[PDB]
Amino acid sequence: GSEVIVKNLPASVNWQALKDIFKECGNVAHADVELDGDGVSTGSGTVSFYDIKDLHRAIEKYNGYSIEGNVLDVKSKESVHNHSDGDDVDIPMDDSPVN
Repeated sequence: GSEVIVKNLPASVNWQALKDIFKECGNVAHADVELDGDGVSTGSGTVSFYDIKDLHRAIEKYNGYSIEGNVLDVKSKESVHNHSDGDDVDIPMDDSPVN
């Protein structure tokens, strides 16, 4: 897993303000947004983090906070590794006395 995505900021907040939501720590990484075909923006956008070391710290700090928009909510690209090997069955099982 790597990077984060913000999913509740409205089109009133945009890339150069989105930067400051994380650049307030006295450093900068990188971020972006993807406009609709009418040119109207989203607020909802992608953040490329400093490193995974500070991502997990920032994830608990800014999820539920608000800056130039709504309450903001934060997600990540996650991973897939769980498999399926035949982990369940559909047959009876018991032991009764008999001679």
